Amino acid sequence: PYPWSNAQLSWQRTAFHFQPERSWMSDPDGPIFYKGWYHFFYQYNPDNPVWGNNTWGHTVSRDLIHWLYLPLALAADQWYDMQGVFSGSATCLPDGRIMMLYTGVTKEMVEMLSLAYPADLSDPLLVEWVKYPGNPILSAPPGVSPTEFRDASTGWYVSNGTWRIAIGAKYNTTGIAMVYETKDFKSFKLLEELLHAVPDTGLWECVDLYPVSTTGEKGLETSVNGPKVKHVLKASIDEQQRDYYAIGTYDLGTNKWTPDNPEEDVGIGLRYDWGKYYASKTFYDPKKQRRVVWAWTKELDSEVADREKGWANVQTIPRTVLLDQKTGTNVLLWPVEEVESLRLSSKEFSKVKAGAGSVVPLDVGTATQLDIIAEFEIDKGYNCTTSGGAAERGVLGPFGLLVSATENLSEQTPVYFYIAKNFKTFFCLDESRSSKASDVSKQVKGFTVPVLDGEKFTMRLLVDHSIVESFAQGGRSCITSRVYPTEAIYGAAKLFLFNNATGASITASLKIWEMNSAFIQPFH
Ligand SMILES: *[C@@H]1O[C@H](CO)[C@@H](O[C@@H]2O[C@H](CO)[C@@H](O[C@@H]3O[C@H](CO)[C@@H](O)[C@H](O)[C@@H]3O)[C@H](O)[C@H]2NC(C)=O)[C@H](O[C@@H]2O[C@@H](C)[C@@H](O)[C@@H](O)[C@@H]2O)[C@H]1NC(C)=O
Ligand SMILES: *[C@@H]1O[C@H](CO)[C@@H](O[C@@H]2O[C@H](CO)[C@@H](O[C@@H]3O[C@H](CO)[C@@H](O)[C@H](O)[C@@H]3O)[C@H](O)[C@H]2NC(C)=O)[C@H](O)[C@H]1NC(C)=O
Ligand SMILES: *[C@@H]1O[C@H](CO)[C@@H](O[C@@H]2O[C@H](CO)[C@@H](O)[C@H](O)[C@H]2NC(C)=O)[C@H](O[C@@H]2O[C@@H](C)[C@@H](O)[C@@H](O)[C@@H]2O)[C@H]1NC(C)=O
Ligand SMILES: *[C@@H]1O[C@H](CO)[C@@H](O)[C@H](O[C@@H]2O[C@@H](C)[C@@H](O)[C@@H](O)[C@@H]2O)[C@H]1NC(C)=O
Repeated sequence: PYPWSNAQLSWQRTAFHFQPERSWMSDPDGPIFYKGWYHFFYQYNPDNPVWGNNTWGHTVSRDLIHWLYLPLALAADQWYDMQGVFSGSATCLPDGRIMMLYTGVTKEMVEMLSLAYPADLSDPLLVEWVKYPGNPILSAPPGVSPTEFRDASTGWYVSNGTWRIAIGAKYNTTGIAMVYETKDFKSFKLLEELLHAVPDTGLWECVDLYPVSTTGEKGLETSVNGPKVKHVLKASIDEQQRDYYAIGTYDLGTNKWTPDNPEEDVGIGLRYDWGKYYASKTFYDPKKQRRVVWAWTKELDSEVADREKGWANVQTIPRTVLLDQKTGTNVLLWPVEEVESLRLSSKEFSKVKAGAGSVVPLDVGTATQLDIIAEFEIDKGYNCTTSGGAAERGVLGPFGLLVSATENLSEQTPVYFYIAKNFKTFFCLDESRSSKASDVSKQVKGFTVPVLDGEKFTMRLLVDHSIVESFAQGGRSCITSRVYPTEAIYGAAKLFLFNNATGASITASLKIWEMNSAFIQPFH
């Protein structure tokens, strides 16, 4: 174990990502927009920076960036939720009501669905929450374990007052999504037809089903269906602690979701993010007509270090979700536009040359709170995970940026493109030399990314102390990770352009913004 100093640990706290004042935070819960405020709830341990004693924290903002702490929303305080309050989804009804479904756990570890709602709908801040006196409302059916019956989705409307929700589970090694019908969100009936199932995935947690447009650049309200509408089906794959999605079609008549590509079905195809990114939940934003995705990123250091610093885990910056209309076969994820309100000043680097085996310093001053947009051109089998990262030199890769780096590269975090031979483009993030400390993650993360005719290779990086978020080709591929440098901290952190290819030189242009604090604080 590394002997972390107070100064090394203090630096790890983020400037502009959501995290509570102290302690453990994890899964997103019941995100909504209501009466001028974006609302976010989250799993929270009041006692220690480890998983447990599960309650719901609550925060609000005008803009998805400038968060304000509110009082705890739900506590573990009844027999049916004494071992924790978990994974909630809100359904907002036409009459103005907000119905919050959650999973409560008993002393025996038995999981059951329960209902909560606001004490006062006239309160824009929704400070106080009440539990339905008829709780608990739903226990596991005969085919599903009562200790693994969790995570109701946001509802979608059918007809004649009937709504549907999804609950993920498994049968043996096959992941499944069950559907229940309700008219009041107090009593539920299980449908005979599953929404969908995929063999050899294991348990599906946190199932999400939502419409996306094939024509516009707006998100769609959750109950929208029709001819120019496709549906994303998403599941958190428990055995992998990773989130997978697929694009398909949902039929209200049959209650079946069918994949456009069975080879890329839920759990065996595309991910929202190829890094550390879990329990994602979307909601519809009526203010700017967007669909927004929340997800948490666990610490990648030791539990010993977490207990010493007194906190664990952060949320990514929320992202929009749209269908990629250029390909038709993936989604695009991109940080919400309000993140740009943090941009202080910019510096531009135009047509910088990097020959084979070169490293080029980029003088930006402090390099710990940044938004970076870069484009690369090559002047006139492989797998990120099993590769040697930036050290594995090929004819047409690797090339990209070094973030969280020292002057002499004693520590560095490469984010790069690698073109392999029909050519494939890989986009990867290399943790192998991110820190001199031995008890942190040292993996290479990534995947292929589609690069279309005439397109430059493009990446955007958000750098914020111990979290880095990366985006290729406008969000066709994303990679999120955590870094814990021992030396590349405060003024000692630097930024570089690099090209470790053997048979290509590159030309790059960059624009880099220093980023302000989000000033996350208590509501007054
Ligand atoms: C690129 O290389 C990586 C590393 O080898 C591949 O990921 C690995 O895939 C294995 C399956 O081929 C996984 O094995 C499983 O291990 C767990 C226990 O850890 C078992 O419970 C389970 O039954 C499997 O045996 C392995 O976990 C996984 N390693 C990592 C670090 O993720 C990768 O394969 C691709 O990703 C994985 C996650 C699966 O989705 C595969 O279907 C998929 O091919 C390689 N990529 C490619 C394109 O081949
Ligand atoms: C560009 O590619 C070269 C060639 O692979 C990289 O240099 C190589 O860097 C690796 C990793 O630092 C060296 O491997 C060794 O790893 C062990 C740990 O297992 C360590 O104890 C050694 O001290 C050493 O670091 C390797 O020797 C070195 N190879 C050569 C020929 O110099 C280079 O780092 C890459 N550039 C960038 C910016 O990443
Ligand atoms: C999960 O795996 C179990 C073990 O293979 C399945 O039970 C087996 O089902 C066979 C018929 O498909 C039957 O010959 C075996 O005797 C039986 N084995 C045991 C130990 O029960 C199970 O299949 C479900 O449960 C059985 C009893 C039948 O009702 C099937 O129709 C069910 O599918 C597997 N579960 C699923 C959902 O596939
Ligand atoms: C949840 O709260 C309870 C009661 O307040 C605490 O006892 C738990 O603390 C942990 O468990 C006890 C028995 C002891 O081992 C202590 O060292 C632990 O911190 C607390 N649990 C968690 C996971 O924070």
